[PDB]
Amino acid sequence: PLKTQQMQVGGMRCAACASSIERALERLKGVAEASVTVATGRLTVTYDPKQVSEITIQERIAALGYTLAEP
Repeated sequence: PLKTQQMQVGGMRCAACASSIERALERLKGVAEASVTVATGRLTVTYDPKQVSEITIQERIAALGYTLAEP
């Protein structure tokens, strides 16, 4: 099984910087779909909640210079 999830992200907005997050998508294990919004600065991702977790989007935001919020 695999399901959608969406999050706020500190500092991805207003620039092409979202491409440093979304280019890596197609290299990850445990995903199938995702979509940035630069206008507002948010993200949606589809992943397998048993092969992976929010950890398949957390490190890819935290090491890229930003912070994840999934409340």
